[PDB]
Order: sequence, then C-alpha cells, then structure tokens
Amino acid sequence: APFDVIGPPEPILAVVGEDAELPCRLSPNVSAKGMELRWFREKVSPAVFLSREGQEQEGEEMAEYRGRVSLVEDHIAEGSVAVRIQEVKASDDGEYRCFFRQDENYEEAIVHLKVAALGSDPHISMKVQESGEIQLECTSVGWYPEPQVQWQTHRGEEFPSMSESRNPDEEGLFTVRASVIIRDSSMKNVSCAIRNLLLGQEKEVEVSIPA
Repeated sequence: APFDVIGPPEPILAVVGEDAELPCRLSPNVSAKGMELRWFREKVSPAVFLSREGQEQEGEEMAEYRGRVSLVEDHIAEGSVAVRIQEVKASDDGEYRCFFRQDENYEEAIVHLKVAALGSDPHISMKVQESGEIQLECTSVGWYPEPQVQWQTHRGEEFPSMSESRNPDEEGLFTVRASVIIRDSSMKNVSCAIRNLLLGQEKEVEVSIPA
C-alpha cells in the first residue's frame, strides 16, 4: 500500500459518562475523504463505526454502538480523523483497530481506550470489639478500574489492609471495602485513601481514635 495508518503514541483516557475520541491518521498526510474508514474491536464486522463513500453505514455497525458513534473529520483532508464515542462506559474499555481502505490498498493501526471512573467520598466505620482493639472499615462506591486502598497514620507511615473486597455494580463499577485492625494507643488519627491509578486521582477520609 502507498500509505500507512498510525495510531496514537499512547492509550486514550476517557471518563465514564463522557465522550472519547479514538484518532488515527494516514502517513503521509494525504486526504482520507472518500476512503473506507472502519473502527472495530474483536470482529471486523459488525464494526464500532463504518464510513464508506463519505457516508456512515449504520446497518454494518454493532447495535450497542449505533447512535453513539460519529466521525471526527475537521482534519480529514490531511488524513487525520477520529471516531467519537459518546457516553463512555466501562465495557468500552479495550483495544480498537482503525482500518483505512482505498480500493485494493488497506492498512490499519491500534487505539487503546482506557476508561476510568472516580468513585464516592470514602467512609470509615469504627467498631470497638474484643477488649481495646479497634476495627476500621473503609468503603467507597463507583471506581473504575479496580481502585487502590492506602491506609496512613497521621505521620504519613502507610500500612496495609487486613482484608479487601471489590465488587462491580451493574455498570461494571467497583465498590471497595477494606478493613484494618488498629493495635495501638498512640495512633491519633488514621486516614484511608482510595486512588484511581489510571487518572492519578484519589480521595481520602480521616478518622479519630479514642484512648
């Protein structure tokens, strides 16, 4: 083929409920107007998005993409386009392939969509049980992907959970539970941080321990 198709340097990061754009471009930077533009996941057909002869082909698109996909083409005349996916969900996470065809010449590349959701303000439950020992449970809802839990003393010394749980909701978002047993007098405050590693964003909650 007298052209190549280049995908992005890195994964595209997309927040749940927002739109994402999956770009691919021709090399050299020649017009892509009128080419077959196909985005797909596992099977070439049915596709995430299909344009032929400058028209979207809806009947050749997966039913779960129909009506939420569209071609971004501000820059099509120089070979640069994208598929906009509206209202991103957790199931949209993964590898996509972008295929460009003019008659007998075709080429393709890979775009990675990485989906993220940031969950609720964490909460700590305190329960004093068996003689002086304190059990804390930290809870938060709605993270994607699996979020990280970090416990810290007021000084900043991290320590691990005793146990942890993650359970996806109906839309695939994780609820996280983590428990720790505090064995100390001198622990003034303890905090729990829940972090989405993909966004590099966290939330925390501090609690206060009685003598």
